[PDB]
Amino acid sequence: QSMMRMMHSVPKTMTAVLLTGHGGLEKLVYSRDVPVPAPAAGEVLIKVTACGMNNTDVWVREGAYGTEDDPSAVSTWRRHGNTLTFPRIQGTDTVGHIVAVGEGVDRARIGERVMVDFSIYNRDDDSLADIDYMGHGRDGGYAEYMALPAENAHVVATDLTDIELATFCCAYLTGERMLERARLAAGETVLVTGASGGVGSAIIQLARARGAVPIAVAGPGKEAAMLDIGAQAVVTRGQGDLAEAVEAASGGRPIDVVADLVGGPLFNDLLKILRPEGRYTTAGAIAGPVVQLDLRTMYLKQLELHGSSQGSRADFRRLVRYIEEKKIRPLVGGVYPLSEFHRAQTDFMAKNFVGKLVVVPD
Amino acid sequence: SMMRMMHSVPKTMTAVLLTGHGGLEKLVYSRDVPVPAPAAGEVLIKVTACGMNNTDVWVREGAYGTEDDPSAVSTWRRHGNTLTFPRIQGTDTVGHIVAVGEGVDRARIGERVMVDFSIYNRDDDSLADIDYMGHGRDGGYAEYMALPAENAHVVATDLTDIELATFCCAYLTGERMLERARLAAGETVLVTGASGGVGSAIIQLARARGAVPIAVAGPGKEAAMLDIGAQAVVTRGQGDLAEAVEAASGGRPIDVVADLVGGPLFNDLLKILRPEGRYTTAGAIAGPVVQLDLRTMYLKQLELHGSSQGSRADFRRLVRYIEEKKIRPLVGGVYPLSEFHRAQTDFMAKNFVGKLVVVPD
Ligand SMILES: [Cl-]
Ligand SMILES: [Cl-]
Repeated sequence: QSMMRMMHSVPKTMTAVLLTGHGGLEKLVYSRDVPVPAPAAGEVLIKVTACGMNNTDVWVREGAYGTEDDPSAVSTWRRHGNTLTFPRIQGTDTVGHIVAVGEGVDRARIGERVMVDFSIYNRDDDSLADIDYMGHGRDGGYAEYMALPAENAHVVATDLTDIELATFCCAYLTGERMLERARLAAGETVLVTGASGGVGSAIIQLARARGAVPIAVAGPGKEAAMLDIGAQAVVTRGQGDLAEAVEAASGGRPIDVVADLVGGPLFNDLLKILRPEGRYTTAGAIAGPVVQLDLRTMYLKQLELHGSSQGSRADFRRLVRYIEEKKIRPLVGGVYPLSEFHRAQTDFMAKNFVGKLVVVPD
Repeated sequence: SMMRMMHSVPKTMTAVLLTGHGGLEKLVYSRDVPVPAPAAGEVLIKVTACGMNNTDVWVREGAYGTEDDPSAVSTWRRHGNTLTFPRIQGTDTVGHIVAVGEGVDRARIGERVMVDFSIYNRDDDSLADIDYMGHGRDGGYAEYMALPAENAHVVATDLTDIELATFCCAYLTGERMLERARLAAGETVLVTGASGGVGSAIIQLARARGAVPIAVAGPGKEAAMLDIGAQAVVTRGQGDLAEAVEAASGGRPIDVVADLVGGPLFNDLLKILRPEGRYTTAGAIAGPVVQLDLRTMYLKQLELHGSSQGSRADFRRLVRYIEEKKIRPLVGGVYPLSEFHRAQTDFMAKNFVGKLVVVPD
């Protein structure tokens, strides 16, 4: 109810799931007396109400990004500026309520429901060369409270639940950038692999949002779900030749863009399917990331391959705008209490669900 | 005199024939090849020079492979085989119009022309259905060649016939690479296989456009690279490349990599490229099949572009570059058509700089 009580209900210690080093789930410790951060100059402090799970959670913990010299070495994604320090609270897709504010900040902001932009840009221009993110370079949302810069706490003009709002920021920002890098236009066709996953699903929605035609490549039993989120046609990964199946599901239209989230043994086939002068784009490869590329296929077909992470401020604004105009919708695949993080991430890794899993403090 | 000229054009000629896929025994020097009659909209030229390109060798070998098998025997056009044997190869053709076909001005006879090897196959500027002369159609390794009239360009230059046979395939390819990588004035390009055709072309073309080229080349080729406009030269076989390039540039970042080598250099090239950088290729002489770490591409926000040949607009610009003397010919050797096996043996070993030229006789 009251704003004053809220301001003074903020405890000195809190509950949080801590990442304590690289390795397996046992490296994630549920702790009961972690210092509540104090908002520095230009920061707010939010009471976390929801936080959405992403692949980067898992890969950062495993150290599964490899290095340029050794693709199987353990490393965080930030290969050249390691800002990961242990213990670290992970969690990128944070929603909460501002309960405290730091030095330069308007005290009128207290009480606001905010969606966190997880991005640390590290530049004033629109370059993505030095990016980092909350949950990697700085503590994230798998805790009861989180500090973050005021500019990053967005008030969204929407009637959605805190949980619903927590589904968007990492995967949909990443989705948008991919679609922007590939220059996907109204009326074009995008083939989306890993379509039932975080980014996959988002791209299907974001494709629709900009007037494009998505065709999902989905696991067995996930077809009807892909249709539900706006896919034009679905191709089941299991059986058949992919190229034939894509041909039939497309009804003949050539594939302008491939959005790949799987990679691995699928990669070469996607380059085969892609129309000449077509564009390939990726921000993750779950199957995975080291592929055999026949340069000749790339240049005889006049192809572009694009790799992309996260997104720009303008991309984020557009995402906020999409949420507000309801051009995309939240996909809640399940909800887990913070106290049951191990169960949450096990379920997360299995991927026997659609859309996104959300972690709530308790 | 005028009548004499209508009938003085021989009915047979000599030409090097590609008879099938294989080694050099597939190139038969033949003295009795029918001289093509020019069809509607065509000219017939007396070839005086023709430049050598990697495609000659690769089409001969069928070393393009297939989508399903990277090492199957295959010509470059994997989805429309217009290569029929015997074929006369040779892309970079210069000559003199001796005859004109059905809808074409008689006045053109006597003109000195540079052949545009491109078969566009579309009205628009899409390269999706391209072919070339010397592959889809007979090329310039012959005394005479027929071609569409509009692909026969009178260039406004005092350049020698041999000099002019330096440009069209490698420089069109290079232009497109730069176009596809969006290389802007002030930006730095790292060019590998820099002493070869496309390599050298890109060095010149980057300067033509205000960019700063850094050459990666063979041992003892530093001086030749500087002479054709390279800012700095890195010598390929002496130390870590990233460190060498580091030292070679001002420490300044690499915006674009133009790669014609691939193979063992590929992953290294991706390391060196600045985040948000652009990689562009049209051939990989040291190995076209490479292991790519998608993580490197996506964490670094990279683009990779594959490109081949170029557009009509790209070609017009090339002519302009030649006329305005913004680029110059790099003749590395001239060879007679009768000694083709020697010419290609030299061509394949790359112990030269610039382009190799085959003159009939
Ligand atoms: Cl990955
Ligand atoms: Cl190649």
